[PDB]
Amino acid sequence: HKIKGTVVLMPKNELEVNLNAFLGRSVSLQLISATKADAHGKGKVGKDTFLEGINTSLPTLGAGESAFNIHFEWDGSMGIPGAFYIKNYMQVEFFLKSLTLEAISNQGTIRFVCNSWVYNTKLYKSVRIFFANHTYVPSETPAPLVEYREEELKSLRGNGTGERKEYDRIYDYDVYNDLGNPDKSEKLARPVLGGSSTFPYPRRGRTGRGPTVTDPNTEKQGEVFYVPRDENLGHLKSKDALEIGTKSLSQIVQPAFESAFDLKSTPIEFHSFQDVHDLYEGGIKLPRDVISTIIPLPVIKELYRTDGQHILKFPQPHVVQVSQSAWMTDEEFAREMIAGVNPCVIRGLEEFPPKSNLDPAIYGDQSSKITADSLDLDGYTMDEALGSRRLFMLDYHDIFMPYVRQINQLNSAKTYATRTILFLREDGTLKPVAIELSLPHAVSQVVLPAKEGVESTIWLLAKAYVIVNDSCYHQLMSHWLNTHAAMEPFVIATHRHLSVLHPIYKLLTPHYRNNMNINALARQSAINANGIIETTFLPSKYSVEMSSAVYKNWVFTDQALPADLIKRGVAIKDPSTPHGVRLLIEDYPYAADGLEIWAAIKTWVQEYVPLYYARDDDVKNDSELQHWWKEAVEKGHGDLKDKPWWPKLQTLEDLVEVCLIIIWIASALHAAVNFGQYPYGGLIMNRPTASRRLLPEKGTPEYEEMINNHEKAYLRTITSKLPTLISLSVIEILSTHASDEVYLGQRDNPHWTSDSKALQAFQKFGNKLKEIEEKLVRRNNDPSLQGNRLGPVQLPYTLLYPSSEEGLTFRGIPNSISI
Ligand SMILES: [Fe+2]
Repeated sequence: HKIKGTVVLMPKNELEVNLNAFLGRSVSLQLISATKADAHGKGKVGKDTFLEGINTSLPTLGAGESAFNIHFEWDGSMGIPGAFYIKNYMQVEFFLKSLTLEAISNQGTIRFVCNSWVYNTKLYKSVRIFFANHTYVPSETPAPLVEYREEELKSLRGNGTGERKEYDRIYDYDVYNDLGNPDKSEKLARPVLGGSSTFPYPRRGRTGRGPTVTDPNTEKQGEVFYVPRDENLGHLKSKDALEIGTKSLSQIVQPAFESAFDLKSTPIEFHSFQDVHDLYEGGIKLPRDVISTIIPLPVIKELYRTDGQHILKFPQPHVVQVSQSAWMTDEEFAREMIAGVNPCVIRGLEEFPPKSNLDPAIYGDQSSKITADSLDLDGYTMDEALGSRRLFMLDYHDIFMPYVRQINQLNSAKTYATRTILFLREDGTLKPVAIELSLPHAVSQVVLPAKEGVESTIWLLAKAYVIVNDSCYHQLMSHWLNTHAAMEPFVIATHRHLSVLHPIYKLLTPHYRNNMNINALARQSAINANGIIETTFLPSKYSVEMSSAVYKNWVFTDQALPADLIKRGVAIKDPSTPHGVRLLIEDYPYAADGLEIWAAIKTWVQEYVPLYYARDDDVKNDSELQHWWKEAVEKGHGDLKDKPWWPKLQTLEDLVEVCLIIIWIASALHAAVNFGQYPYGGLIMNRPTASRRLLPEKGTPEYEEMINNHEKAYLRTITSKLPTLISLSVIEILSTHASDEVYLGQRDNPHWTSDSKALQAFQKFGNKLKEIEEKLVRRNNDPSLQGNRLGPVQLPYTLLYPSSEEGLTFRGIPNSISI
């Protein structure tokens, strides 16, 4: 009557940044029957059973893993197991991977996929339970397991109170009231984001540290920002703990840099473009103290080459590897709006001039001052250019104008609100033809392209002001708001309301990996008062607040790629085409490749969903799914809960489109806007983060400097040297793939379900991605597409290749928002 099992676990030390202790009575497992119930309808529980011996002759073991044999005594009254309890009596937690049971049931083997930290049993209010890898919608749960299933969800929700501890597995919501630190200084006070019409915002994971003394609305600071324990990913190699790098950069490296500048040991400013290129050629000389702080730190020490004493050297950014000056071309400036770090803002223009929606009673006349007759449209008239759908724009006027006055009152910030007009040439590339620089009470200056004279320098500076607008929008809205922040409410709701058993849990959760973790470190170090963003980007203390203003207009159903392209007027609906949209910029790289990835994900979801839902009524009647979606909208994105565009989740089609959008955001959208940051932005001149002065007026020294030394004029206008060093370091981290990444088309365990049809559908998805990759390779070797896919910088657009090796690769689509 003995069942042979094998436990697989990793001791804590293998995942941090003696095996015989596990034997004896150190760790007990108890089996739980799925087929035989006690008087109260609950699956019968087996006796405490302890680990018996170390299994060294197991071939499939991975790095840092160890397998223990175990033998349960399980007689005929006990039925067939479908779960188990585990109790750790050791003082130290360990990471459990799996339990395998041999020669039991009509399937011969029973597998339990666990992947969880198991802390001392005294620390938990209820015993840890794990389920076999059989998928069940709620109405199909074996009756003896129904109460276990519901109780485990109750456990994951908690009661909405208390300070969360490192071993809690409690998923709940709170507002972004943790970024300000008013108890340290009223200068570090920040508005609460979320829970009001003034500052709407997605919710984040609740931590419960308690209010500050100066502001009962704001959460007290802490040394560790809690995430539910299994979201706090360990790593076999310390260099893969990229998420901790931003914390070390803020707390340790930044102060060290500042000390070297306060000491005036290095020059405070760049003086020529060569001073910037030196950062990746010969490097920068720093004091020994500052070098000796860097080289021992995990993650940080990988970001730089050093001799260990004085010289620090950054890697050469892709954007310059082929040509050092090509970034300055009008061609590259336009091309990066469809193939760069932020490819998803450019709009079609259907009327001219562009109009503002700003209330004139406050902002006065905001209508564009660009005149059609001033534009060189390669011989076209405006009527023809509009009629052929060749006129586009990048328009940061209405978004920035409400903030320009506040920003320009800062000591070292000056910005314009910008509009850029772009013309689609007959060779299929974009030509910038005007930039409008606006200030509030509006004052507008139109700047036209010029290659000679002082006017050419003014045009170069005008482009820098545009890219400062675009860099702040990319980081805070395209990247931080649309991916990281928008996703976290769905992570929370999934764990609160979908069992580990649920088919949609298994479909979705791989795409949540590390999301909560990186976000919690980001709230602590990246978007906090006086943190990395506020110090390196233009809007300073207004940065995160601006993203709340944009969230007012966020529409979940406009995050689907075809809907986004139509809403921005860069595509039209066309049922004759393979994807149902025709691109008005034919070669648009981000969009063309993205549509291929979108379609592959759609095929996967539309195949998986019908395996578990036959008809619309099956979706309606899934109580876990209905509670999941209700809470995700009404709590997680609760400030938008009354908008009419939320899907209702009443149909197979509804469920499909919800899962498809979530997977798209977490994988390919995030990848496209994240992994190009250092490749394009590692040259600060190409992607400035801040501007520090307005255009010089005629007759001043600054204007004469502009005539005689355009490089100095440029560098005086953009990000200063010290914030440049900090910013380059952060985007190098963010642009790096860890070696334990899980990419789109892959999963961390081959046994996540017993359902062979689901596994076959998943294999088909992976094979499709490989086929797509070969298609994208061919696109990048097609000479007729080199204008937009490579450009003057000769950089092939690989950000939507699905696969990648580790490192700073400018390719690869992770499953999730993992960095
Ligand atoms: Fe990211």
